[PDB]
Amino acid sequence: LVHVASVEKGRSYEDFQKVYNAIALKLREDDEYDNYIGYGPVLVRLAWHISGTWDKHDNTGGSYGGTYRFKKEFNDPSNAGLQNGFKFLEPIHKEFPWISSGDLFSLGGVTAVQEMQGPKIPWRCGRVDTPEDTTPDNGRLPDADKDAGYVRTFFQRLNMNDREVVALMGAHALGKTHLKNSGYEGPGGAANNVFTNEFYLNLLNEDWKLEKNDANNEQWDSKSGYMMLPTDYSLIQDPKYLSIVKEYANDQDKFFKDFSKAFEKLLEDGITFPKDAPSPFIFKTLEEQGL
Ligand code: HEM
Ligand SMILES: Cc1sc[n+](C)c1C
Repeated sequence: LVHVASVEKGRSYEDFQKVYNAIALKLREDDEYDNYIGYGPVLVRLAWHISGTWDKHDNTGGSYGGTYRFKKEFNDPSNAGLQNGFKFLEPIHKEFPWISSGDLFSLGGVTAVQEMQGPKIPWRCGRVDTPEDTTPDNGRLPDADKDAGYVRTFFQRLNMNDREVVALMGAHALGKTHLKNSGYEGPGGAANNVFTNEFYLNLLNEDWKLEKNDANNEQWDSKSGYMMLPTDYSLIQDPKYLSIVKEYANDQDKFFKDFSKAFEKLLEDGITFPKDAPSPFIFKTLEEQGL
C-alpha cells in the first residue's frame, strides 16, 4: 500500500494557519466542556486514535485516509467519547471545506498541544480522503488493563521504540478517564489542560493504591485524588521504561523535545511525501500572534 501526500490545490502556509487559528479560537471560546477542562485533551486523543490504527507491515490504517468519518471506525468501542472531538471540528470543516479529513483531525491534535502550551509540533499537509472500504477494522487500538510487555509489543506495530512510547504516554497528564467511555475514572494530575511533564512526576512521587472502580475494573489510585491506568503504572514496573520516566521527570525540555518528534512521527506514519512537497509548517500560537 503506497500513500502519497498531495497538497490541497493551491493551498500554502497561510491557509492552514487560518484553519489553526479557527480551531484555537474555538478552544478558547468553548471552555466549559467536561467541567471546564475544555476540548484540548479529547482533540489530542482523537489525533492519536486516527493514527494509532496504522500497521507497519502492510501500511493499512494510519492518519492518511481520514476514515474515522465512516461508521465502522466512528463506532469502534475504543473510540467512545471521541464523537465530542468530531462535533467540535465539524463547524471548522464547514468553514474550510477544502481541507481533507485526515489533515483536519491531525492539525486539531497539533493545535490543542501548542495552545495548552506544549512544544511546537512540525506538521505536514497532504493527507487525502480514501473510500469507506479502506476503513481499518475495529481492534487495532490498545487495551488499558495490560502490562509493560503488552505496551512494548503493541507499539512495535507502529514502530515506536521504548523512548518514543514513554514520551508519547506523557500526554496522559491531560484530561481524564471517564467511566462511561472506558470503564476507568479520574484525572492523573492537577494541571490537566496545561501540557507539562507532571505524568512522570506523579508516577514517581505519589503513593499508589490498586483499587477496583464502579465498572469493576482495577486502577491505581492515590490519596491526592489521581488515578493511573494499569498500562500507565507499567512504566515504573519495567526497568528500561522506568529509567526514561526518571529522565523526563528530571528534565521538562528533553520531554517536550522528544514528545514533539514522536507525535509528528505518529501523525506521519504511512505517508510518502514527494521531494517537491513543502517543508513541515511550524504554526504560531494565538498568543504569539497577539490574537
Ligand atoms: C497503551 C496506550 C494507551 C492506552 C491503553 C490508552 C488508554 C486511554 C484510556 C482508556 C483513556 C480514557 C478514555 C475516556 O474514558 O474518556 C485515555 C485517554 C486519553 N489518552 Fe490514552 N491511551 C494510550 C496512549 C495514549 C497516547 C500515546 C496518547 C497521546 C499521544 C494518548 C492520549 C490520551 C488523552 C489526551 C486522553 C484524555 C482524553 C479526555 O480527556 O477525554 N493516549 N487513554
Ligand atoms: C486521560 C488519562 S488516561 C491515564 N491517565 C492517567 C489519564 C489522566
